[PDB]
Amino acid sequence: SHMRNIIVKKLDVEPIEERPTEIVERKGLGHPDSICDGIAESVSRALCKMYMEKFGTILHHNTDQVELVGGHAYPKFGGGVMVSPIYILLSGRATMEILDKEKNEVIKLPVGTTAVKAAKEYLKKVLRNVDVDKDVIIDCRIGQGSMDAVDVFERQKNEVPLANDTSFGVGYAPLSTTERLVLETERFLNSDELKNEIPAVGEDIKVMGLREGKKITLTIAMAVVDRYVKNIEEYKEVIEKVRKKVEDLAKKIADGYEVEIHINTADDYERESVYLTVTGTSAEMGDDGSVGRGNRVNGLITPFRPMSMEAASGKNPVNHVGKIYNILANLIANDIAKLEGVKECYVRILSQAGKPINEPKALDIEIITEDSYDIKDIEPKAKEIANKWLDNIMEVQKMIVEGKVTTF
Amino acid sequence: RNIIVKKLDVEPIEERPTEIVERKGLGHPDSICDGIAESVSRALCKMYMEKFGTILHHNTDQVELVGGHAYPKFGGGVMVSPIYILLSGRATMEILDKEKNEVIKLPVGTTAVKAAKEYLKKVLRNVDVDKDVIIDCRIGQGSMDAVDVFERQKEVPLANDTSFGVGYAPLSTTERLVLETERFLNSDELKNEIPAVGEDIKVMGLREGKKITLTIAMAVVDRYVKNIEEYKEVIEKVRKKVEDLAKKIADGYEVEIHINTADDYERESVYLTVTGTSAEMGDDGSVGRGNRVNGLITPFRPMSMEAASGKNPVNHVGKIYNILANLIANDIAKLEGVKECYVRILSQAGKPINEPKALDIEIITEDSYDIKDIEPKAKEIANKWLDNIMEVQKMIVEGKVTTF
Ligand SMILES: COc1cc(C[S@@+](CC[C@@H](N)C(=O)O)C[C@H]2O[C@@H](n3cnc4c(N)ncnc43)[C@H](O)[C@@H]2O)c([N+](=O)[O-])cc1OC
Ligand SMILES: [Mg+2]
Ligand SMILES: [Mg+2]
Ligand SMILES: [Mg+2]
Repeated sequence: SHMRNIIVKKLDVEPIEERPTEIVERKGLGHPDSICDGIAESVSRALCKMYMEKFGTILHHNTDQVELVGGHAYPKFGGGVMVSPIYILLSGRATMEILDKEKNEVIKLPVGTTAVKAAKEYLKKVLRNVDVDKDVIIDCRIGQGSMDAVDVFERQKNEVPLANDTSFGVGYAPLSTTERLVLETERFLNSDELKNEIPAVGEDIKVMGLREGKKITLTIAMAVVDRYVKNIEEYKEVIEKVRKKVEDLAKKIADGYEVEIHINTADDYERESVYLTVTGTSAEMGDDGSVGRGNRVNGLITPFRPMSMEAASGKNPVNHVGKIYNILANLIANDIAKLEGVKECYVRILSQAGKPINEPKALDIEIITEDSYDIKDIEPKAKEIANKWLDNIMEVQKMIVEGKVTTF
Repeated sequence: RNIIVKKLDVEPIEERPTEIVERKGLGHPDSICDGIAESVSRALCKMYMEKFGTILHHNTDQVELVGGHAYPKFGGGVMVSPIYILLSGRATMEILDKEKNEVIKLPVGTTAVKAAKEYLKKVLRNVDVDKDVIIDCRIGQGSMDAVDVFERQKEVPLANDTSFGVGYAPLSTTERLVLETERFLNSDELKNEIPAVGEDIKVMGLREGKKITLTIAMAVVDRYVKNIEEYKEVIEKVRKKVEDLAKKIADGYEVEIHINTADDYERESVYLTVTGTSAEMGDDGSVGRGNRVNGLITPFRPMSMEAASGKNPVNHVGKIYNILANLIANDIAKLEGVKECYVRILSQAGKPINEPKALDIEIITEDSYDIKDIEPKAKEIANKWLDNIMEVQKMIVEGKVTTF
């Protein structure tokens, strides 16, 4: 068969849980930076579908550039005022026109309209209390490039792309208790099920987890929607209702740790200086956002784990090696961590320029073994998983386009 | 104070088999955005100080660069579509005179737009700011809640948010090579000698064992190269200079230097620019996409995702703690017995900036040294810095530290 550049090594260090400290952050769906990542990736997905429908392949584009300018608002118990809309600028580049010299024809594609529509539909989905007709302006300066039909023909072969570069991706698994608690706290508080029970909870949620030994302090920033709280008393009730939900979640998935929960810690209840919003996001006035300043593709910010600085959101899922490798590294690590005997796993991938993207210069697998396991019994299974995913790298591309994996 | 010191027993970065490090130089679009953002904050600080004797709330850590278009040509090309730059962020836009019962507007927008143009003029020798660039401004008023926290103790300020900064020391050989290569090639002395060198220089260092491969993407300014031959001569002249640098600071390593590797001499298709930045080529930028405050991008080191550039130097811990962690790590690495030091600092929103929720220190010890002998010394350093935390603000305002 085929031999790739895969390295497996035993990593003989303390695993993450046994280290004394951990810090983990997540910017939730309605956080201005996360809004920008989500729009960036939504626009790419929409363009991919546009290209697939017309040509049966995906053409060059990158929409990993989105700027969110905070609006103007005046929150008030019982329902505040949205004064000036949130301004969002879409940027990047996308293939717009195909020049066919053989036929005497030009094909033009709906790049700008597709982008603006995709952005608006994304905001509609995730921001329950934002009226996208009146509360948002979506502007577009996405570059519109041209391309020869003959190069479209080549792309329609849908062969495995060549790496154009020496690029790097890194991932790991499993998530620690603290990581899982931070991730699932945000996910739960932004789930439809919680919203329906406590509509006052906005989507701009930020969760910080500090572990000291076996004590996890969770600090939650949570935008409250002011039409659902008539006074400071009802605001407090919302905080305490959430505090209890999060307590129950901590019992469910971090049993055995001491968990301490703090919510909206900059509040001053008595002065009524609290985290009230009209729309459920501080994008309405308090804060601004842009792409690549938040969660990594695993959904977390983790200064005790290796992190890539590349912004995956909005990059071409068909040719951008960095995006594909950071996602792939995460997927491979996740499967290797499910193997019997693996306590902890790191996967690093480095491309070989001029070579197919599933023929990397190096793919390094670091494994912390459980007690009484031999790295050499695990290695064959681990290499098989890595080779499985590399064989199916085009499947990964498809998963990105269909939104089956996360970019933030 | 919540200071925590731990021994860290892992392989030191220099001894690991592989290292990858990157620096986005001054004229790279992402770095243009970081530097503009910080320029705007510095100018607003000065304006607020002039009018009120104090810095008012702002955070202009938002700048979006939309690439323009150009037509490079040997001996000098021309710009075709202007680079569009949007200044954004929060700022104190107005003051309420409760006596007159009138709103008074502050010159935020004029100050911001001028600061941005002056910064661009500083870093891009060959840009024409009247023709090649559009600078727009949509900075807006921040929420009153954040303004109150800002004012409550702006003696020792309260932390604006719950965030963390990170820093480490010392730099590895590969990190220093990458950092100093960019700094040298964008030094005034070098560009005076080789004016064909544009400021958009991206340097990536890949170490494998004792081999360091340096990949450089360097914009060449087309008014200073009359033909393809002169272009080649610039490449080889820069190459020689970097070789000499690598002999100085990477002694004992095999260093390969690769410059502008996508060049196609057969088709005369090379990295030529009119302005010295890829921003003219449709490439985009925004803030916090690039270097950390130590000037580097390092996936083999801890990083904070906070973007220091443009954040206010009074109470934004995303700026202050990233600088502070670097200062602390640097001093601890000086200690005999410390091989590597990692510092992570976490705030709690509303608490004084010199009362972090956690100030976390990890130390890889030199062989045979006891962390027990080191711990007290490390703690003292961290406490000394927390005692002197207003020096951070002062160093930042005086322009004595970098934010990227
Ligand atoms: C942590 O405290 C507070 C923290 C913040 C920080 S937000 C950004 C700071 C910056 N854009 C600024 O100009 O102030 C950044 C993020 O913090 C969250 N946030 C916004 N308002 C908040 C609030 N009232 N309380 C807690 N978190 C909030 C939200 O997720 C935002 O994206 C604010 N604030 O700027 O109005 C204001 C607070 O209030 C003192
Ligand atoms: Mg942000
Ligand atoms: Mg970039
Ligand atoms: Mg931050």
